[PDB]
Amino acid sequence: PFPPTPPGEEAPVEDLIRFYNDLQQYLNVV
Repeated sequence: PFPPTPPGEEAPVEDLIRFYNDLQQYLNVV
């Protein structure tokens, strides 16, 4: 499934960087 949930537009851009970090784990996590 997809554990990480994308941030809203109001969420700080830093959240987007973390999302990419968590998304990277998804690929390695498979």
